[PDB]
Amino acid sequence: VLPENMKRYMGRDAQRMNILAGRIIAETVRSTLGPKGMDKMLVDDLGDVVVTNDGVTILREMSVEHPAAKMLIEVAKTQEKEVGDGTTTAVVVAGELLRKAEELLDQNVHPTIVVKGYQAAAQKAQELLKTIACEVGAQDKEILTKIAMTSITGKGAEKAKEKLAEIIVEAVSAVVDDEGKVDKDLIKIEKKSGASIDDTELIKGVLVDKERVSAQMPKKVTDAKIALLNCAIEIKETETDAEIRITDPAKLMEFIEQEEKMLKDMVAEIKASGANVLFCQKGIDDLAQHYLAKEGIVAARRVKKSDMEKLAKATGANVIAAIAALSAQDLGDAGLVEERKISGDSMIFVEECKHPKAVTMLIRGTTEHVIEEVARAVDDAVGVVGCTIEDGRIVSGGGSTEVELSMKLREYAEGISGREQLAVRAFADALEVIPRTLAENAGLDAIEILVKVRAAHASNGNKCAGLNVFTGAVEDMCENGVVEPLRVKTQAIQSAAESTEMLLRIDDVIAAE
Amino acid sequence: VLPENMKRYMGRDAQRMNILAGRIIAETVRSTLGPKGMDKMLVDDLGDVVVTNDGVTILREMSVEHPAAKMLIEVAKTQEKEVGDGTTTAVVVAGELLRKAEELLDQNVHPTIVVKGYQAAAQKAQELLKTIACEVGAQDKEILTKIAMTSITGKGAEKAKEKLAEIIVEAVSAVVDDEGKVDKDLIKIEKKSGASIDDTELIKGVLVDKERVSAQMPKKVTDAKIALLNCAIEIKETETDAEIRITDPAKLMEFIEQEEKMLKDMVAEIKASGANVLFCQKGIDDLAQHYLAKEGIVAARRVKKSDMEKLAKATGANVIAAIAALSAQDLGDAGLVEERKISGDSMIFVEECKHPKAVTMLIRGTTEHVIEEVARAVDDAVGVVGCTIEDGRIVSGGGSTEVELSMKLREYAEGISGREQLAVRAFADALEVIPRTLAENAGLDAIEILVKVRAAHASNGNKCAGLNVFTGAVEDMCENGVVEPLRVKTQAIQSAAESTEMLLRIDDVIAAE
Amino acid sequence: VLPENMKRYMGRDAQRMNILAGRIIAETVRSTLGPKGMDKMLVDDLGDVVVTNDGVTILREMSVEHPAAKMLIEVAKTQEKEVGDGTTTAVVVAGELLRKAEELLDQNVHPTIVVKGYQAAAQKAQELLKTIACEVGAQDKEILTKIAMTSITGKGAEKAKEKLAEIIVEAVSAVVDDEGKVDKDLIKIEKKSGASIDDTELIKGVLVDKERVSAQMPKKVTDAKIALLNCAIEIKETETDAEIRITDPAKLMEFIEQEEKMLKDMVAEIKASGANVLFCQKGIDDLAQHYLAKEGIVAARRVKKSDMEKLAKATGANVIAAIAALSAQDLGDAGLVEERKISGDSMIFVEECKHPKAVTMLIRGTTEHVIEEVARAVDDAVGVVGCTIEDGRIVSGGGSTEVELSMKLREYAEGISGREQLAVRAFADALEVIPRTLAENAGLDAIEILVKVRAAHASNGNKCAGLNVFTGAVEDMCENGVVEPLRVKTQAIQSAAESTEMLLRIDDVIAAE
Repeated sequence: VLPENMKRYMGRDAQRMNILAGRIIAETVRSTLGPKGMDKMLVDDLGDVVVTNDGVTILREMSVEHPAAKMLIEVAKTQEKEVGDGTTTAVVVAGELLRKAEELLDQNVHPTIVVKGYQAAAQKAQELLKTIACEVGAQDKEILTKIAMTSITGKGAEKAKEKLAEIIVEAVSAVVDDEGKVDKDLIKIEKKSGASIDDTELIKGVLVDKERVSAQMPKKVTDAKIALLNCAIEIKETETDAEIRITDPAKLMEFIEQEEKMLKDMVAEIKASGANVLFCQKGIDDLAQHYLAKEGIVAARRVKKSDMEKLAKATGANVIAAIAALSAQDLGDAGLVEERKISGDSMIFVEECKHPKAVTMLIRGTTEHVIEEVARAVDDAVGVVGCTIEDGRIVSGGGSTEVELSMKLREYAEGISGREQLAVRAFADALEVIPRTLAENAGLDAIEILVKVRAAHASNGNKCAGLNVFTGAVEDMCENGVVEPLRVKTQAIQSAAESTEMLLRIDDVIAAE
Repeated sequence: VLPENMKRYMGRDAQRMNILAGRIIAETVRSTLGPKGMDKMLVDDLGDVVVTNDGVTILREMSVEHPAAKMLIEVAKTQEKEVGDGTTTAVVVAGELLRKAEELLDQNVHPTIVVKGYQAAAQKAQELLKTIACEVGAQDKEILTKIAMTSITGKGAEKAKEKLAEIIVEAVSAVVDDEGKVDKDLIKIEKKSGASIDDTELIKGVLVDKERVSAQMPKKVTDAKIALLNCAIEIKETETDAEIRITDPAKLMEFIEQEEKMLKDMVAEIKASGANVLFCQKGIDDLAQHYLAKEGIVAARRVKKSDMEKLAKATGANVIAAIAALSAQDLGDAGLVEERKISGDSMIFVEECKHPKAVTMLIRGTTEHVIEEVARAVDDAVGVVGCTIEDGRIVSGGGSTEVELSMKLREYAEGISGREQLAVRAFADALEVIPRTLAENAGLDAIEILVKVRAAHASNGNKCAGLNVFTGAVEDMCENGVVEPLRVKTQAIQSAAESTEMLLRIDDVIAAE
Repeated sequence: VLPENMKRYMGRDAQRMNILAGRIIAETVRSTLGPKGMDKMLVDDLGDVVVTNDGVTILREMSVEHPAAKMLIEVAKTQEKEVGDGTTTAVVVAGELLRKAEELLDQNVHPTIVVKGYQAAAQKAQELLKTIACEVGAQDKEILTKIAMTSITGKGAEKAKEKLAEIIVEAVSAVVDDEGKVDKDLIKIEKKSGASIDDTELIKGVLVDKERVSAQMPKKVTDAKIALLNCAIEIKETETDAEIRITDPAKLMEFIEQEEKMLKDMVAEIKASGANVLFCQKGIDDLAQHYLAKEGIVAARRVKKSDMEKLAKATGANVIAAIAALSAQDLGDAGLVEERKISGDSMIFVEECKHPKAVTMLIRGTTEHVIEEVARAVDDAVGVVGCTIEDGRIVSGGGSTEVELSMKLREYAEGISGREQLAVRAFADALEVIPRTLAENAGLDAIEILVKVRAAHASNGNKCAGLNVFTGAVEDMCENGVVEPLRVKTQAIQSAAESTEMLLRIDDVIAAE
């Protein structure tokens, strides 16, 4: 039926390839997992080299061939959107679930039983998460600083995790306003080499990598009245086709000066609005740039649409199409707009906004690749710090959660019985990959910690356990401020369990040669 | 250092290939395991087609590439020599041990710990076997018939397992003499199509697929005096170079008649010995064949050296080089030597030997391939029936043994502790492959029987358990006569554990392209 | 000057390739080093698979391309002859010396200084060995059992190291006679599957894998008179060209019977000597085999020349060319010669020799590959047990020696000074590879043991230190019976230092494409 040459996997072969696909992805990505995790080095078809530890970046950029591997990628993507961090974690636990699932298929457990047990065990795991979830203050400084901190760790950015935690919890607190909803779009992540990581700083307004179009323009404007134009500041040309037909030597002069007169009048209208700081999405003619400078109006052209929107939200400026439409009521306010050299590069700092709904975080560091990792790192910090405000539940790290779920899911399996219990038993045992892989990357004895952590967890609790990879022994994660948003763990279990079970539900793969 | 093109495996890759090699062999051969096991169909490079269920035959004949797969073959070979049957069983348990071992390597269990745990667990398994070994009569009719029977089952020969069991225990009892030592060389396995399997029968003497060299020779000789010659019955030619030089017309006639006279005298000497049944390893000249017939001496030429030896042991005939050396004291005795047509083919039945140390079992059946399987089947029956006389311990089948060993080795693991315990735990769990694979080939629910058999075994015992694949439920193997020689199980554990551990001790494979 | 296509290395490139050659050999072989060392799996061009841990076997069999790698092989070969064991050790320490030497070349240490420092440091290392050498009884039961034991360990044979140690020290004690000189040729290493390793046993005489040429021959002969013939027992043919020319019908009969008469007379002469056990290097005619059997003479033909020599030394039999030359004074004595089935195979046990100068050790085990490793293992045990009798100095294991030499060679370097000191410093540090690689294969913390062992060694001494890989901690090697012959260590340092320095003295390699 299929074209000669087309390749197909079926039954245990479809499952063999599918398990290997997700298992290989997890096998390669799991080496990034944890504070002591390492980095991957991806080289594009053009030669572009990227160094990262983020599971999503790794999966998005790398060249994947296996269809099942392409499905797991979506799990990491939903993690990126919902929480930001834990992207690797979601893949790893999914891969181990698939590792155990293949054994169950080899154990002659009917495909419908495996997916039944996993659906059941994941439904209980969801309840268990909601049962161990620890209520914290949605905007509590302290717990926010701990959430922010734990995300930062295991990255090059952890060198200043104290400063960076403070920066992020302040940014997300500013832009969220009420309690609440957090939108990552409200916090811009800008990076410019120079200084160190500790010098990274939040600007309560908008920082753009633009410059003032004329050397004559003031270098600093206080009590700034920001205007947002989308049209280009040039001699507007009619929509309907039109041409001028000059037939008098006097008119040759009139029209050339009339062009200059229009553009001058356009500038006069910009000034008439009360605007003195101007961001144009499109270009600005050199003639207009001069007259703008002489009216004491500072301006920047070719402004990114994304920047135009961040300016609107921060300053309260209204995005205006036509210059004629400008008015004082459409202008936004900023305390100070100043052009500064950052690593030599000219950038505009629009700061001290009255009530900014959008803020900009400027990342500093010794090298492009340092600020590159940090810019990625804090994106995730914003994610998880946003999670805690919307969903005021957090849970302890160090693999203590999955240990709680392992114990209760083993008890759950006993209640289930039949052949279905084996699927639940394997699901429970699979959750142990977390403390096990953390230890492998940490260089700790997996067997020792698994005995000591499991026993110590079960007796002492969840708010008094977990593995500390930093000292290489069971400790108190909660006391040590090692906590992550509930969303991280529940979204990991959610996306992983459904996509993992989906892969296990696939019995037939039809792919081109 | 190595020639460009030569392939090498190292570390976990050497282990990956080695595990896959033994695992694939076991994965393909395990479908033969048990009474409900199937057959493989091996086609040689010349086109020769062989159908078998014997692990050894399968491994010897098939074209193996992996070095590790070539090592496991030796395990099956030592099983063939020592017990005959259980050849598949030895491979299967080894493959599962390797399956578990790879997981332990993936579990970051140091290669020296895995091989330590297996060496330890196998040492305990040996003690446990010696502890569950059931003392039976070395020559007890009943237990011998049960040993013989259980070996026969799962083969095409099981159709007459009652007749065949009786045949083998009688053959091995005859040739063993005292208590005792059994040598498979004493029981010839002859096969000739025709009749059915129930018609298979033991001849207390030697049956050879030979005929009387002359039509004039008696077709039956009673109170037979058997002579065994190795030299050819022709005009003996001197060792030193010699030629006759005839120079008289009288001498031309003298020498031609002198050749006939010598050969006639040679026959006269054969007769002089008192011999009347003659087996010559080499050829017999047509002239001698006639004079032999006229002296009432029956004879067969070109007799296989192996047949010449079986004749010596059975009849008590002495193997004589030269005809001149023949005497009455060198002759053996047989009650009757008769030439019979078996499936039309002329065969010689040398039967009713006084005290035969060698007997011949003639296998009957509807087709060449039927008697082919039966001839293989009873070879194994001789093996295991010989085991019970030398080593008067037997054990129950149905996987009950390995269940006993699994439980006690799990308890053993607890005493061991550390990381070494995991290796012992995996070794114990690996022993469960037996009842699990028996069930797969039987089409039984693996999960159900594993719960019911393990619990029922632990409570009721070993002489009151095991799985009966014939009704598809836990039963009493011992009461049902489902027992095998201790040697089967201990030799399986012995060769498998050492070769399995040896494979696990290999960290580096260097193979040509 | 050289043919276009021929490849050449020169200067630091000749050194680069040479270091890599020896370094790669050492890098691959070092994983065999120590009690917890692993095995390599070598596959020949024909498919022949060999599994071994012996450095010599590995190097001899594998396909080496690098000329420098071919030189190191000789180091392992001289170790095999002189001591037997420590073959890997000699290569490993040489590779590390080359590893350090390359750094010194990179450190701009003139090639003549590197080889000067190594020659100097090795000369001191030789003195240091002679200074720590511990005087023991050349034939002391106890220390011999410890030498024998330590060689056995780290191999599959260690399972019965107690029995095997006793066997070897008894064999070498028997054949050595006076004090003394040991020749490995006096101890035959025979192997036959069946039983276990503990069942391995020494026969004070000669065990050959031969059988009695006639079934009529006695199966056991007491107070045996052994004859050793090299000529074949057939109708001797003259050296000068000769042929018989028969021209009478009476002569046709005379010569044929004269051939039988000669061969009969030949046998009569064998009997006349008083011989009743006969080993013929060449063949025996069937006619002679019979007459031998009737004279009560047991015989075996086609006897290996090597066996003929071991028989001469054991029984005191004199190797005789011609049968006519046999006499009572040329016969050897054995208490009993008996034909036994070992794993079914017919073998002849010539035992209870009066004063045997040659003995045979029969190795037992569960499989061919088990007795294969054991046969290799005990060859080395004979080597090292022979070393202790000739050279009555031994030294403690666990890397304690090289630790003593490291400390004193560092002090030596300080006295040397200049740039030459760096070569001596690197030589001293290179000797640390031993405890370091032992630990890697044992899975021990290299850094921890190196601090604790070095300090504990320096304070407590050499007869109270070393690393015990079996408990994974510094212990007392000497008290624990972990000692090896001085020869092992001094021959390792000798061959390694000279061949290592030789490689470092080579600056130019000219090899075919």
